[PDB]
Amino acid sequence: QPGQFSADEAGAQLFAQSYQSSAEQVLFQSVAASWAHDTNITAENARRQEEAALLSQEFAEAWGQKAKELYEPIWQQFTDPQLRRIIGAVRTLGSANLPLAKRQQYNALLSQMSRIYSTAKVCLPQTCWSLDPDLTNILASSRSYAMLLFAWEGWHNAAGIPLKPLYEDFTALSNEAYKQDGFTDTGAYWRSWYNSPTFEDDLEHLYQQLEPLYLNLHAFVRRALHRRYGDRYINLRGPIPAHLLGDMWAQTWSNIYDMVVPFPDKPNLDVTSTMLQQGWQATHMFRVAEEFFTSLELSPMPPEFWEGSMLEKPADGREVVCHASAWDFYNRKDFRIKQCTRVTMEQLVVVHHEMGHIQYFLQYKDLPVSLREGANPGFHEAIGDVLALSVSTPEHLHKIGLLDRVTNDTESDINYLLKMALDKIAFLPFGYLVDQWRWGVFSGRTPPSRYNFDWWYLRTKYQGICPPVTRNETHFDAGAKFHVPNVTPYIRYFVSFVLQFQFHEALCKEAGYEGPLHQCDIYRSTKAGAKLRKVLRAGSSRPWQEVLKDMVGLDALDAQPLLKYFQLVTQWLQEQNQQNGEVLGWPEYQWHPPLPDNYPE
Ligand SMILES: *[C@@H]1O[C@H](CO)[C@@H](O[C@@H]2O[C@H](CO)[C@@H](O)[C@H](O)[C@H]2NC(C)=O)[C@H](O)[C@H]1NC(C)=O
Ligand SMILES: *[C@@H]1O[C@H](CO[C@@H]2O[C@@H](C)[C@@H](O)[C@@H](O)[C@@H]2O)[C@@H](O)[C@H](O)[C@H]1NC(C)=O
Ligand SMILES: [Ca+2]
Ligand SMILES: [Cl-]
Ligand SMILES: [Zn+2]
Repeated sequence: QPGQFSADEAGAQLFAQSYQSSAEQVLFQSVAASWAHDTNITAENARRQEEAALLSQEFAEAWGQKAKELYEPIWQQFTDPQLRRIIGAVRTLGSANLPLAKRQQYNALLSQMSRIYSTAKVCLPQTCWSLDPDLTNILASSRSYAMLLFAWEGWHNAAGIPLKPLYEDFTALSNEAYKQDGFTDTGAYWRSWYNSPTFEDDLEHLYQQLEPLYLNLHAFVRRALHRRYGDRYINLRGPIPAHLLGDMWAQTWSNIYDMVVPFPDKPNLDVTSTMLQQGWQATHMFRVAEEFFTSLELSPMPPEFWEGSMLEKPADGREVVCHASAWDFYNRKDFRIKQCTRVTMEQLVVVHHEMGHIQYFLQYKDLPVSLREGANPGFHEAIGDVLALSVSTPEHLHKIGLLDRVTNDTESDINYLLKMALDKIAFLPFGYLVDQWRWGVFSGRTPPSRYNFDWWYLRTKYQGICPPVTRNETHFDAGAKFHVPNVTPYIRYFVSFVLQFQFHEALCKEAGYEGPLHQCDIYRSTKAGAKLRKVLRAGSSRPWQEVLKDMVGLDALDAQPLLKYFQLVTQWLQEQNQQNGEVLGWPEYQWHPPLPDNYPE
């Protein structure tokens, strides 16, 4: 239960300490119980994950209503701006304002929407495929239009449809809750984490500068799809069917790199085989990564990291979650990683990314728990990726003894950037739109009667894609993407994509590097590390604009560092598109591809 504190700013400082102190114990339980589950999926452990979660709601309610009984009408016009937000957070009760039975209704909807997603199956005319790895693989590897069309249509129908009636009731209750906290809708509350009165306009001006890069990549890749699939399925002036980009959601188009290779005569960069020959196992891949940070004079992994982490899939027939993730137990003691690591090149990069999340934790663990977060929701993924921007370059792989010779031809530099663009450039329109759709549902502009209409309106407006089958309003294609039924903000991922290349430009300049930006490697740069150490140890204890300015010199998001990065492959794509007489964009916006002859037979 909460304590007894005064109703002024000087006593608020006391209400924080006791609150921050008790939050450790409660926060630690919620992370410890999820760990005992995600590394050992048993029903009994899943039931402990819920008890620890409900125990957190009780803590946030009790300490939130207390905060609201004391300082509610006098915390806004406060002295210390750090306290202005700490108590501002505590007073926000979200679902605790709802009546008791609805609070139950709110949670049950979260529980059912997540489960409905994980257990959605695509059964055949016979056995049934699942999202991971069955359907994911098909969408990446298969090159039969009719096949890809079956996985795409089957999954969206399976996952989307049953989620719509639940999502409506969730939106209705999510908004009732956060209005009692002073917000027009949940969206306004989400968007308030960035403290930017012109946030949505700043995001549109960002993408307006980025759109030329995607329209070029769009046409270039659309021509590649025209050769493989023909004219009956690829309109050179219309949208691209949404199942021919190697990804279920077209987020990234990296699994169709074998179709768009600028120069296939040059060898693909893949040091995976070399790693196996030198005897690298998972544990060594992390020791290598740990050394990347210590070269920057950053913190090494503490003993608890090695003791507790899960660096390999367990051998004792334990059901685990294999997706790589980094865990902060909010006790300044236990930091771990759970990853079914595999001795591959991509995994080596992933291990550095996930270790960035750790280095972040370690650097700000001396702050109050409320400030053990990134500067804004889009920082963690920006720190993990900016590191991977150095570790993925052949320059670095050569220095850690994984690439004997470093080629210098520009043709190979175009293949590297193109492979990058299929991840960093193709995702921008998607990371931008996902929350735009939710912002519309939360505000009301997108009532349940127009879930799929506004969904595909955005998908066609930004990604330049279209459904390969006809869709009406019984379908809820927005729910077929994990982050929707699981209620996970998405605009942060569009932000980190912009942020990282800002972090990269700065860290490379600080390291003294000169030359093509994509060939930069901050490895063994102690001046680059000190710059990171400033950002990482700040957490959220300062405005993210300040931190970014101290690090990058600019107090806002700027897409120019990203454009400068892809400067070479951008010009090369404009030349290819003009030699082909391409039409950037999709003027024939009403176009949809016909069904394959006698489908799905
Ligand atoms: C995975 O979770 C299960 C619980 O669902 C663990 O099984 C328990 O383990 C403790 C520790 O030895 C025993 O005292 C309990 O009797 C076990 N309960 C059941 C129902 O078997 C299991 O140990 C966990 N995995 C690992 C590797 O410890
Ligand atoms: C909505 O769609 C349902 C599924 O049928 C598929 O979509 C329609 C639009 C056609 O393209 C059809 O060839 C597809 O197989 C229909 O069963 C339903 O009647 C449609 N209309 C509604 C729900 O009002
Ligand atoms: Ca991801
Ligand atoms: Cl966010
Ligand atoms: Zn990450």
